[PDB]
Amino acid sequence: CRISFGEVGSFEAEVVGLNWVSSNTVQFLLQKRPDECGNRGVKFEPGQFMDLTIPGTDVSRSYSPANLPNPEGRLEFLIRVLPEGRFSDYLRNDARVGQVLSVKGPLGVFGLKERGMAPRYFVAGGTGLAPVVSMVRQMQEWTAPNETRIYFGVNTEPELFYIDELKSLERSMRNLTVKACVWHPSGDWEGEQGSPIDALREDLESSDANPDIYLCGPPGMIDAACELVRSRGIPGEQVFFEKFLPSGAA
Ligand SMILES: Cc1cc2c(cc1C)N(C[C@H](O)[C@H](O)[C@H](O)COP(=O)(O)OP(=O)(O)OC[C@H]1O[C@@H](n3cnc4c(N)ncnc43)[C@H](O)[C@@H]1O)c1[nH]c(=O)[nH]c(=O)c1N2
Repeated sequence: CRISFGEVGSFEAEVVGLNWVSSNTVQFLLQKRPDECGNRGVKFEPGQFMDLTIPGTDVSRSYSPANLPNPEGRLEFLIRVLPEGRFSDYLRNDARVGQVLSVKGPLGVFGLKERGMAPRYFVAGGTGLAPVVSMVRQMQEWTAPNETRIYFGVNTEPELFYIDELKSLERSMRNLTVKACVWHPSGDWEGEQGSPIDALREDLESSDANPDIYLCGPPGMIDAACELVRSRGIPGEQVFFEKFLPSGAA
């Protein structure tokens, strides 16, 4: 018998998916038990989030997964993997489609909180915004048909994408605003638009980000964005920041 002595809030997922959507990005779909397979019953949650190890080891980390508004069970994560790295090699050498991985983390992902009807900006750094984009659409389809602003950024871009996806959101409706990050990096960029988040610093000084500010990505957008706010003055009420994946956030 395997090890078992204290497991409250864990689920079982069968590795069947695991497709490479981008150069250093992959969408893993696991379904093997009630939670993210067939008995979890989804309906669009605040970016569901848990804690799991590649093969269940115990030295990985927590990742906010997303299924979609549908009572079934399908978790899809956007992990930034780098060929020859440390997780991408182990992902294909220990996370193939012939195994079982249990996810443990009856928790949520706090980063973007809409006040109902107000211009809010959510800047996600990277592709791990999968949960971000999921929760984003939920607000618009919920009762947030107002001005919903979203900030998307990463590296050079040739390795990333989803620009048209959010762009369509802006083209769709609800006073949407899409931010164009990246300048000329390559996948190691702390921030968004070429610069030390200086642009956002001025935005506070101007007007368009304060009431509700959502930050998703590296801890930098948290350190710098939080600094500009305290340095300038831009007093916010529904402002929130989250630390996910490497560089890509303010
Ligand atoms: C609530 C919450 C929510 C999340 C997360 C945590 C928490 C608490 N995380 C973090 C989570 O731990 C996640 O699984 C890891 O940070 C992913 O790192 P790997 O272990 O996959 O590293 P991995 O070993 O794969 O390391 C990736 C490496 O790839 C290289 N690289 C990155 N981008 C590149 C590019 N464009 N071009 C070339 N090389 C590049 C870099 O050198 C980088 O260090 C996350 N993580 C995540 O990725 N997405 C998410 O959505 C979330 N969400």
